[PDB]
Amino acid sequence: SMNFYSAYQHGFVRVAACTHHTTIGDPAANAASVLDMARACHDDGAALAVFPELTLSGYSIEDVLLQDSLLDAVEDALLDLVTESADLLPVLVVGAPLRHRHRIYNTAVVIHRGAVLGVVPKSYLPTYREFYERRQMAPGDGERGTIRIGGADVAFGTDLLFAASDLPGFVLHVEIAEDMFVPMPPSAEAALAGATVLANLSGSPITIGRAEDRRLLARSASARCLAAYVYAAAGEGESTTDLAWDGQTMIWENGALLAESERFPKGVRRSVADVDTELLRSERLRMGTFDDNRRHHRELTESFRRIDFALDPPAGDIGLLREVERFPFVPADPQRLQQDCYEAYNIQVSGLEQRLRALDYPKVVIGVSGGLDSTHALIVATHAMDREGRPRSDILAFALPGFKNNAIKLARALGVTFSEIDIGDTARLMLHTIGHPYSVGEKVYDVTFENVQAGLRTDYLFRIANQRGGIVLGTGDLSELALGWSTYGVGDQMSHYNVNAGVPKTLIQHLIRWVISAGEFGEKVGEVLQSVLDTEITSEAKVGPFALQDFSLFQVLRYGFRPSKIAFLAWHAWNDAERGNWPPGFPKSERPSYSLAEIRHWLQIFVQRFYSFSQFKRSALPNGPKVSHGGALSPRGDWRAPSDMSARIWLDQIDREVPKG
Amino acid sequence: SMNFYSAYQHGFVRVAACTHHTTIGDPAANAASVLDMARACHDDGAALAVFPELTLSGYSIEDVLLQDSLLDAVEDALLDLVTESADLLPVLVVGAPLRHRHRIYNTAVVIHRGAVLGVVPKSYLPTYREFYERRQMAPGDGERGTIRIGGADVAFGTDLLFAASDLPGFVLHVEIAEDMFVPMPPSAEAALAGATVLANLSGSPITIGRAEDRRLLARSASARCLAAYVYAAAGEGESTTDLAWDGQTMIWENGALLAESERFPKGVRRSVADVDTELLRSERLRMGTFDDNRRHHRELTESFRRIDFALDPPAGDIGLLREVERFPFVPADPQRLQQDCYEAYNIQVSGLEQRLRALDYPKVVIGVSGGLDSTHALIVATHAMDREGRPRSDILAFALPGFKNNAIKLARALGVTFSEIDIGDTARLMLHTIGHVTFENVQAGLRTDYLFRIANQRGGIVLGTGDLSELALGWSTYGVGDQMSHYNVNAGVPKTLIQHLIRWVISAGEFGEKVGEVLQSVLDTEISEAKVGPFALQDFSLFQVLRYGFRPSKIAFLAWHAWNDAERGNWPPGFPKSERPSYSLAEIRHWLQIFVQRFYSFSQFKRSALPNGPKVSHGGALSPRGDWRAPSDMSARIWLDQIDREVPKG
Amino acid sequence: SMNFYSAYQHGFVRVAACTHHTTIGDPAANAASVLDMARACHDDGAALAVFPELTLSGYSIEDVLLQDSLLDAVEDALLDLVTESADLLPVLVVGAPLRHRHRIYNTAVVIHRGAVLGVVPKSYLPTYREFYERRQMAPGDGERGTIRIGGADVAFGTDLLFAASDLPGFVLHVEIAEDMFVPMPPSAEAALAGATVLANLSGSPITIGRAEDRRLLARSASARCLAAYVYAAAGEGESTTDLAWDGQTMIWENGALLAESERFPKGVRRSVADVDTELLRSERLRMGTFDDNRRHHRELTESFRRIDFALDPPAGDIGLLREVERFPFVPADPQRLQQD
Ligand SMILES: Nc1ncnc2c1ncn2[C@@H]1O[C@H](COP(=O)(O)OP(=O)(O)OC[C@H]2O[C@@H]([n+]3cccc(C(=O)O)c3)[C@H](O)[C@@H]2O)[C@@H](O)[C@H]1O
Ligand SMILES: Nc1ncnc2c1ncn2[C@@H]1O[C@H](COP(=O)(O)OP(=O)(O)OC[C@H]2O[C@@H]([n+]3cccc(C(=O)O)c3)[C@H](O)[C@@H]2O)[C@@H](O)[C@H]1O
Ligand SMILES: Nc1ncnc2c1ncn2[C@@H]1O[C@H](COP(=O)(O)CP(=O)(O)OP(=O)(O)O)[C@@H](O)[C@H]1O
Ligand SMILES: Nc1ncnc2c1ncn2[C@@H]1O[C@H](COP(=O)(O)CP(=O)(O)OP(=O)(O)O)[C@@H](O)[C@H]1O
Repeated sequence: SMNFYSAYQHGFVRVAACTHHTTIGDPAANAASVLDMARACHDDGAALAVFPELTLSGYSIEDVLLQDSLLDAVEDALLDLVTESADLLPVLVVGAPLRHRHRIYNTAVVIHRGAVLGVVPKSYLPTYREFYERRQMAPGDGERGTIRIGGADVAFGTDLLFAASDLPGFVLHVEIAEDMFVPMPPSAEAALAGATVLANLSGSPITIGRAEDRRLLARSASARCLAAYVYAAAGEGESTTDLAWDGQTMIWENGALLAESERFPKGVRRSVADVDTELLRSERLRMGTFDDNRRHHRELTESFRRIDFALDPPAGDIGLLREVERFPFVPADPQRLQQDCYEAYNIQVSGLEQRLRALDYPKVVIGVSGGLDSTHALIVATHAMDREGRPRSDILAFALPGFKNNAIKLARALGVTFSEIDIGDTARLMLHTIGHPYSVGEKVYDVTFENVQAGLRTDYLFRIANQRGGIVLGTGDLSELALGWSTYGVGDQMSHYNVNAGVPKTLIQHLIRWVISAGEFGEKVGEVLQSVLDTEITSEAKVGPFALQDFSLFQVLRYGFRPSKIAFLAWHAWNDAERGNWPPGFPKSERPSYSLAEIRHWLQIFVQRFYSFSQFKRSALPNGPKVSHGGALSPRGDWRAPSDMSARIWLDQIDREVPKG
Repeated sequence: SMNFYSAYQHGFVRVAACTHHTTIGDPAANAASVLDMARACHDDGAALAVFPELTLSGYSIEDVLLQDSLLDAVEDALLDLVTESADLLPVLVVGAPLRHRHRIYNTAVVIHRGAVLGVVPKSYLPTYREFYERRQMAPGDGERGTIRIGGADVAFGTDLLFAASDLPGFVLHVEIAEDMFVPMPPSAEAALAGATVLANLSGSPITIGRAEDRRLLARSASARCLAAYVYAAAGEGESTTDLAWDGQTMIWENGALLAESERFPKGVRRSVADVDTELLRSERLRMGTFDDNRRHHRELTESFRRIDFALDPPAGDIGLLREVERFPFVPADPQRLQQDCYEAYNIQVSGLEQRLRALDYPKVVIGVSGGLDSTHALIVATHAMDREGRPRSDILAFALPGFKNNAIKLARALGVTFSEIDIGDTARLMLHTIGHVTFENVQAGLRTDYLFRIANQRGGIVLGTGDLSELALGWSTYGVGDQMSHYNVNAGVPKTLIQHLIRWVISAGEFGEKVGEVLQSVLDTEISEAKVGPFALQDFSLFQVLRYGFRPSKIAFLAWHAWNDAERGNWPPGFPKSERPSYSLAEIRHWLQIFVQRFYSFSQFKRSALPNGPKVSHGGALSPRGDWRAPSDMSARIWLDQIDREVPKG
Repeated sequence: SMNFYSAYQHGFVRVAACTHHTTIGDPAANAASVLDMARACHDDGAALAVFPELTLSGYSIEDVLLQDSLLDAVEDALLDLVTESADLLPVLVVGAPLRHRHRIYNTAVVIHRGAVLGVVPKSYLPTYREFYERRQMAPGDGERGTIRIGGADVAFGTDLLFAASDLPGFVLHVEIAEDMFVPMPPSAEAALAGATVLANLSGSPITIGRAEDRRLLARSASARCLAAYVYAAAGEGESTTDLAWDGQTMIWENGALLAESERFPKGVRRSVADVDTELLRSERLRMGTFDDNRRHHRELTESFRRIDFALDPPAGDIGLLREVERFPFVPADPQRLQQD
């Protein structure tokens, strides 16, 4: 049914910030540069194209703004653009000095498919330092009503919203340069009122440090207002009588930079990006204090006039102009990954420090198997003990062989108290007592077989902890919590405190890597740790590759995206190993590509297990700290959900919407 | 420091609804009856005394209301009352027809220590059926400003609140009769504005079914408005030209009847009760939607004028005019207890029914020891399975001897699948392997270990059996132990109620005579508290904390008044007189120290990782996903210190 | 005439963001950690000392916030602080859950020289993801009037300004955590109204990426509002039942970071910096569109209640807690100089 490969059908909207070639005092020329750029935008299937402040006249022409011949030329040019726009897909937002009542206003003219939808005047006009705007032009704040343009009356003022009737995630608001720099910018009221994509036309003569100012204010705006912020500044061609221009364009989404263009270009430049309207939708649905703010400023926010237009965007495959990282929990950029690891580790450590202080420094009891999770937790434990001036011998590490050598090597190198307890006999006794086929020689490696052993490990650890005055450290990770890959209750799901509960599996390996690199525990410890990595990396058979499951988990836990949307995203991230970026630590022989067919398959498994099967294991969860901004799975925190629900609707959405391959 | 035995110092406020002797047309007489009744109220240490509609004139005198000599006499009487009040403790709320601007209003005059604090006019004046009030008197809704009374200007209107400066829990609002009968009564606005005690002066000629109307409206008002509602109607002495009068008085608190007086009495009557202002405070602190409602009507609610007075109540022991039941979770009244039991049981059962349906009808695995909790759970399980048309043999009951016979008897009688597994050897093996209290724990844990493994093996879920009182006190073996399970039908039922639920199941007689006999034996046989105190006291403290969050000294005061004397108050059914203990302050204090330490500090972590199961009691349950969100790593120092400082040692 | 070497006489005001040692559920303890830190601030000649969200109770105690004994203890502790403050120089801004009308509000109590100047309730209470604030506490937005505290009626609400009568460059406004995260934060109205130093008490359980969020919003706030922004988050001692805490403190001025403290410290930490009130004064005098914005929201901005206090700061040499670069046109940092 749905065209699976169409960005528009998954709730993206393609936006462009353009910097044209200014020809000061020559509107026909500026209009020509605009028309050519708008045609490119059309070709790219964009829905929106934002130009620089006072586009049609040039921002820097000062008193030439007041010349009748200039103002008349601007009108002529604007009407031709409007006429050409009948054949263009995107809504064009073009700057122009325009006559209304007594004066000329610094306006942005919102143009679409042959009509002017609205005209929006700058609200705050800088008249200080290099800025003289109040000399030529009038403030817009507080103007309402209509304005006459090519024999039509069209909405005029600071209170406008342009809403796409066939694309509700897309609601446009426009402001101009200085507007975003004052304590209470028009766009903040607009977002509370329903605007999701905020436009800014800017002239912005460039100086040292100013591009940082622009980024600080556009970025913070996108974040605080849970919105896209689309920004375009003037460039080559503006007068250099007292100023220079850099042509900067940028597109922001909720704090993140989607795109930006070359500063000081030779020639016109565009930023083109696919904004995820569902991402904005999801952020807002969850952050009730955003709506609370709206209600507080109800009078302000209900006064907006909503102007409708029908975008009717391209239905087909037009790619996805957006960076989709393979590991939502593991940034590919090394500066950022280093930071994330630093914070994850310190979260884990100090979380445990406080549990320890509160229990007047119990011993720490932990099962160590030489695998990734328990290795990392033993490290966390040791650091906590160190920072609290506790002897490392109060950490009681246990190997619990059933029916590798890294575990004792690590424990000996850290200098914790090591000990082995073979649970085989306890296991045989229990298997025979409940009458299981293995006790009678049959090779039935059941779920009860695997479970009796798993259970007996936790049983032992808990009893030792009662006996020796300790608490049992859990080692289960978030990806395990997500998928119900735990032995519930009497088993590895259960513990006194779980330092790993909020760390997804894809991040664990990078936390260990990080501890080695800090080099804090010395060379001997680093070598064992390194061996753990090398050994353990090279279950996954039943629940899928954790890379794919960690990807779906982030989408669901943070945004609640529907399955078809998660598949579209994962595919764009994973299907081609040569595209996008890998974090550090992925030798090229461990850089897999997944097909739609696979991504689909693992996702069916994921929704069934996450939404339905596994919640009961999460429901009775031991304490432990949240780590990732994506969320954690504590039924006391980020995820409150029924333990007895079917996942039918998610599975059915996959049947209907995701192609088989 | 605190006088522990003083109701006032524990945040009670003593209120009185009075019905005097009406002498129609004779204000001096009415004032005399009022002054005598006000003096009783004073002697009783009351803070408030509410009289009937139009007290000083008589409500029923019709056009006699418009006679100058009558209105003049009313004023003379009112002024003497005010003068006498200089020596009286309670705020007096006295009815009177009063001249203002063009007309007479139907007013209540709020009088205190020599001064008139305010004058409040009836808002809605019935003029239909037996009622002709708009013929003589003016509506007060919308009137503001002041009124001149004995040469002083005093607040006048529907927007008044009288707040005790030295007793913030006590904020009075007054309305009159009909006022509480309209879709949007003045008292509802007042409560949103801060009023905690709502007064109603009423004339209210009596007819068949009218007392029920008054109860329905006063009671629902007190509940919706999280308030005391204090009500007084006219009695003997009003004219019987076309009507009769019953003199009813009543005092309500958040839906509950605190007190009421004899209908159709010969002579004057009072209702006197201690309202718990902390209770109201607690209810409102918790129900945010109450404040939300206030904010939505902000204009309405901020317009109130708050008038201050200093009550300066008695500091000493004046007893407690309030019924404090011994078992907050177990009503002493048999009708009500039967109802609670019926509800609790059906909650447990249908909670488990849904788990089973969702898991496509797994077997139910349960450890049965022949004690109260597991017995009851097995019963619940059987019913659930019955209602879902599941064979009882899918219930796998297990005796798990360590290092009684009721258990197998019960299981055989119900016809579930019974089985014994001796865990002693598995225990010995484990104790030896770790090189061995932890003794009691190894066994407790191995039971749960086995149950879980059997459930994996035989396709079942393990039923928990831990009760709420065990959850409250941390009397569980955590994680690998009896705290852990796949679904816990008992988690929300406190121990004091368990025995009554069983008693109930016998009395319904639903499972037959043979089963009833075993169940009965479980009761007789089984009826820990060694280390954590009598569950009766701990269930008392639990309800106080979990519902109202009362401070320890306040919990001790309440528990003492309920428990210290076995002959006072009422016992629920099923307490033979040899099992009817009295506790001293010293004991109640002792167990409470244990309680706060264990509840606030030690035990939360066990509650934090709690299996699913249904909330049962209005008092609350202890799910960290529901009624109780709290830190697992907190000290209880401040509660223990509050006991040191405020509760006497004996 | 002027003491040339006195930071105060050249229009600086010394501010502190403090992270104390939380003892959940123990107000006397929290008060003790506060008093000790406030005394340090006094010794340092600070005019202002901002503590973490819900200081006196601990931010993370959830339903324990609703327990009578806890609320009573908070009151007792608050009054002792107020009494001790008679001998302290700086205005103290201390967090506390406080009873008013029907509920408890998440408040910051502005305390100075023996008196409470005002009580300020959080406006927006997060009830999503890890946040459950609306379960225990009431929203402050729109509350006005007074509140009774130790037998005095003091201003209550979101519309307060505390102005130093002898130091006009210093006009304080207080908000709380989430307040600065919404599209139209209380502090932006406050700055238009005349606030120059914006305080934020925060609990802010820490996660990956959150310190960046805090910096983005505090920094942009300081810049757009031409103001100092003084920020303090909870640290060691808050419950780690589901969350960790990092104790971050920071002081911002018009986009620039004046000071910040160690993240995840062992022990209490302070950020102490000299804010240049003349710098803020000058920025505002020149940027007329700031005042234009105020005029546009005239109704909003004139409704603020201005509460006066006399700081009477130290007249002598107390150094200058501020980085003053030798070459205003040539940044000393190489990354930044390369960019310039
Ligand atoms: N909704 C619900 N509410 C309450 N109880 C529910 C339930 N659904 C199933 N149950 C019950 O819970 C039990 C099923 O859960 P459980 O027995 O824990 O486990 P289950 O999912 O049946 O099997 C556990 C599997 O997880 C894997 N595992 C185990 C241990 C460690 C790791 C690791 O690498 O970290 C992986 C291992 O392959 C094993 O086969 C059954 O007794 C079932 O009747
Ligand atoms: N705040 C905290 N956060 C995380 N972990 C904490 C902790 N405090 C203790 N711990 C740890 O938890 C363990 C202590 O808890 P737990 O293992 O439950 O043991 P605990 O409560 O000390 O022992 C249970 C008591 O209850 C009795 N019991 C046992 C079995 C059934 C029943 C019954 O009638 O229902 C009664 C038994 O005789 C024993 O005296 C220790 O290992 C301790 O170090
Ligand atoms: N042989 C063994 N010795 C000690 N502890 C063991 C153990 N096998 C399992 N455990 C405990 O049970 C937990 C889960 O066991 P497994 O499912 O086998 C994961 P793993 O493959 O051991 O590596 P991991 O530590 O990266 O999870 C471990 O983290 C460990 O604490
Ligand atoms: N000997 C035994 N055989 C089978 N199950 C047992 C058992 N002892 C304890 N259990 C199970 O473990 C739970 C907790 O143990 P206890 O509280 O010590 C039992 P109790 O108080 O004797 O009976 P009760 O649980 O019915 O009140 C019981 O509810 C029961 O389900």
